[PDB]
Amino acid sequence: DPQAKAKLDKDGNYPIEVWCPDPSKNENSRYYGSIQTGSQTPTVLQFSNTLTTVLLDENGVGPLCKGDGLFISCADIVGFLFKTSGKMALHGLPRYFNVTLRKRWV
Amino acid sequence: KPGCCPNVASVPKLLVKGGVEVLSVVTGEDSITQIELYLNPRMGVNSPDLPTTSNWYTYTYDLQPKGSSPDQPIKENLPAYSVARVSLPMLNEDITCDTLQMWEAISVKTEVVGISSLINVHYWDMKRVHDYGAGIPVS
Amino acid sequence: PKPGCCPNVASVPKLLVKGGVEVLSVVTGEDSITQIELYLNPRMGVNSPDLPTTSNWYTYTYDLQPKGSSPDQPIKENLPAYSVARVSLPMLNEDITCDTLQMWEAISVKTEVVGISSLINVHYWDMKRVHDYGAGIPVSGVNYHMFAIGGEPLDLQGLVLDYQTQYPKTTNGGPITIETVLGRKMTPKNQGLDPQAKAKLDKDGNYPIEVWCPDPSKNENSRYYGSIQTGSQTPTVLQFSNTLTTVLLDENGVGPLCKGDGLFISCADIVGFLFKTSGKMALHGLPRYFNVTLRKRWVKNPYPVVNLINSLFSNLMPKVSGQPMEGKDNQVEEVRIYEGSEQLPGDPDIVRFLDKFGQEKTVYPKPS
Amino acid sequence: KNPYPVVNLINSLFSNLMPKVSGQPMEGKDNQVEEVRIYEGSEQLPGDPDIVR
Amino acid sequence: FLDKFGQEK
Repeated sequence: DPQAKAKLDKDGNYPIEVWCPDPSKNENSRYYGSIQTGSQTPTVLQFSNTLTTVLLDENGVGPLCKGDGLFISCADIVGFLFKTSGKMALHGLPRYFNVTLRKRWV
Repeated sequence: KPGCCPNVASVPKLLVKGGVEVLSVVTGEDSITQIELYLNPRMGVNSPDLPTTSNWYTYTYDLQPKGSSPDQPIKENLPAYSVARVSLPMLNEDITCDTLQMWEAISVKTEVVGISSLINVHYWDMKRVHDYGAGIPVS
Repeated sequence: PKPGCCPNVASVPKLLVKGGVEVLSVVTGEDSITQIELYLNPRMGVNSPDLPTTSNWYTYTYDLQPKGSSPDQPIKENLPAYSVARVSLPMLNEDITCDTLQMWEAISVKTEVVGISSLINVHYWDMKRVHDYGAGIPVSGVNYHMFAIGGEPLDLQGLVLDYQTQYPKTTNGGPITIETVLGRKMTPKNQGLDPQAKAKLDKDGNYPIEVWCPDPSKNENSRYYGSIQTGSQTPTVLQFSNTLTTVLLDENGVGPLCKGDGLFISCADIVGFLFKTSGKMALHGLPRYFNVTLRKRWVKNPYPVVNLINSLFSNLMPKVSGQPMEGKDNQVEEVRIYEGSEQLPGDPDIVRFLDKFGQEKTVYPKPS
Repeated sequence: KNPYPVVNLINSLFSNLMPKVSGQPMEGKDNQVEEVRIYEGSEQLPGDPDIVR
Repeated sequence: FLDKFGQEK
């Protein structure tokens, strides 16, 4: 719907099941996402500490902190774990973020 | 002197390490300011404080599709995001100038901590794959 | 020696020694290149093969099952572990008059998993059949490999999957956990990460994968690569070759510095479940091969040695158990300092102090 | 002339600066390190990089 | 080898 556009304020009160980021609005912010689903499908994660990711656009800017607050946000639901009672529940892993800032004239 | 001494390469030097109370610091015109932030996912159980129901942390309660219209999921039953806002110092003291100063991020070096933790094939009620076998891992 | 009457070849770096471990002592020039090759047997719950009866399984856990009732407790030989090996390095010369020392640095790590052809043993004498009256289901499902080269050992943090379960505490060299390294009984806050649960790793067959993961907060001198792919009977594809050389420099341009002249290698590997006819299954690892390459690099010593060496001796610097002169209950009351001489101030009760920026500022007496 | 540099020598005492782990044996008898090469200088190409001496 | 110095008593 073109008239259903919220923002991201509360910590654990915006469900991922009913929200998905709006690409026409978030012109200043950047976001990288993925999805893989299925019942007994495997998950695969590669991880390192030298996978330095640039954030520069096609014109050479970044996420300029309007209001001097770096909004950072994620959710990293990684899999179901099963139970011998037949019950299922999903488990998530926390994430490490290493943001590099720089002074730039405006 | 550059006569008799081995020459070494130049790297951007440290000035300040430490915790959160030292963000409020002034520097020169240049900075490669790094922030090592983390956040754990507030989904289902948003805080480990209340004792009698924080048996699970970073989990949901058991997802069951209901079978009767309509459904009504619990607050515990559905996942969510996790937002955070690090605070940053003010840059320009006199904002009457023609050229304001403003902070911009350029690099993120993300990684999933606890990634090797999820291979817990032994658990106290994990669902077995077959008879007398080990339970399946997180998938 | 005539160049026009004899062919010429390319220029290749000259071999100087090829041999065992005891040839790191060779005095080399200012610009050498050192290649050293390692291998690490994985400690998959069974740490040593010399044991008389329990060495029937080497690099295998002992047929793990879910318990069925809270709380669970595994055996010492149930959980797998990492594998560390501090390889030795020689001591290298310095230059005190310019305050520079040289020290080792890794540049390129070549790696491969040896024994990778031992996976396809589908005629194993206890392996269960995938179809009835047929062949065996090969090693598959969960694989996990994570190596780490570096000048310091890794920094790794507590990330248990269920805080309620209890682990066998160290009665003699046992596998230590969060509750051993902190001492107090573990909270549910360490279900997710917790910055008061850091640890370094010193014991190879004792730190379990199941609760401990290499945390990238404090690992500026250690690089590590890792991959998970988990499931019941999922395929596991791992390529291996003789020509993939991982360059390991930084954004700044220099690699890991072997501080203390030790190169702390770190390794772990799990490649599959082998299934048994009774239904019991077990984690099985593989040993890795390393070919880390070293080069001598000059640095600058950040610690002034004359400021450091006095703090060490009891006779040159005596420590005394007096009355508290710093902290909350300081009995030293007021200290001035005088530098130079300006003209006479307004009253000797005036007080100055340096600001945050670093310039002098006569503070103004406010009523109180 | 002294055998050892005084700079790197004192750094071995401070345990925050010089760590020491047990690990697996990389020295002595029956260790798990196979081949160590030393490359210094440059010359013409040998017949193979596996010269037996 | 720099680890062989420490035998302190």
